[PDB]
Amino acid sequence: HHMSTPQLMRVKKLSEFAILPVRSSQFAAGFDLASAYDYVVPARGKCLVKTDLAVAVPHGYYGRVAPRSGLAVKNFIDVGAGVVDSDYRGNLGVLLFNHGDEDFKIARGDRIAQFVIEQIALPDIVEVDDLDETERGAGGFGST
Ligand SMILES: O=c1ccn([C@H]2C[C@H](O)[C@@H](CO)O2)c(=O)[nH]1
Ligand SMILES: [Mg+2]
Ligand SMILES: [Mg+2]
Repeated sequence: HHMSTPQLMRVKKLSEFAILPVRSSQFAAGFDLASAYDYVVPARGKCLVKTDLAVAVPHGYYGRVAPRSGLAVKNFIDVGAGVVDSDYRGNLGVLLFNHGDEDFKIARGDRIAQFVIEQIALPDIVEVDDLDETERGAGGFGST
């Protein structure tokens, strides 16, 4: 019965190591996500980081795991995967890619990504015989 809304999102800690998501500025797009454990993201490699949080993203939205800009510029860290469905009730994981040539060390509590509650539509699909014509048309992949 009790469901998240755009104004109030429900979060459950799955262990004593989880840190609640928190926005770092007044109008920050995302909630900072902290690692629940120590990890090493190998050079040119990847690592799935557990937050030990379960989140109920409000219906009409999804949660996008997104990169922190400092770790991207300084450490060549990117976020893979990243689509968290509003019906997902498992452990929120952050998939990190390390494109650099040095390992990237993560300690428990380090903020290693952010979580953006992005508004979406979930339309029904109708197969049609023709689509409306536009100026763009089939122009894609570097037309403009
Ligand atoms: O970065 C990601 C991508 C996916 N998932 C989970 C939630 C999502 O609903 C499910 C299937 O993509 O896996 C995560 O925890 N993190
Ligand atoms: Mg990308
Ligand atoms: Mg899927």
